[PDB]
Amino acid sequence: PNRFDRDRLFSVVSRGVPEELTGLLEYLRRTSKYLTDSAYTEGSTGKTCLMKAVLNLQDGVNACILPLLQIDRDSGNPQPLVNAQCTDEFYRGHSALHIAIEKRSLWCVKLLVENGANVHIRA
Repeated sequence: PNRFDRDRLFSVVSRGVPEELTGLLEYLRRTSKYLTDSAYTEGSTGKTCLMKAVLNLQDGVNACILPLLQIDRDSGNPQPLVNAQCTDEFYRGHSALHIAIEKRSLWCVKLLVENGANVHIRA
């Protein structure tokens, strides 16, 4: 259960179950590797865990988002996983807050802005 990778975490945040998020703390604190690193993001576009979480929402709920935010800012880079956007030429600049606005969900917009989110982000 200690072994962690992109596919497991993406599936977990897709389902939307917070009970499976336990364990990331120890793995990240033992590898001293931030989730914002290119390793945990898709190499082609640059999609991160939040984008995967928001693109699939069950009648406007995703309970994994908030715990993901705490495990973000508890140990993160000076721009913790909320100021990071896509890197491909086609979706360059596109951040998670743009997804939140596009999905017409004000709750996740509040969650993203209340934990720090650049409201400019020129896509």
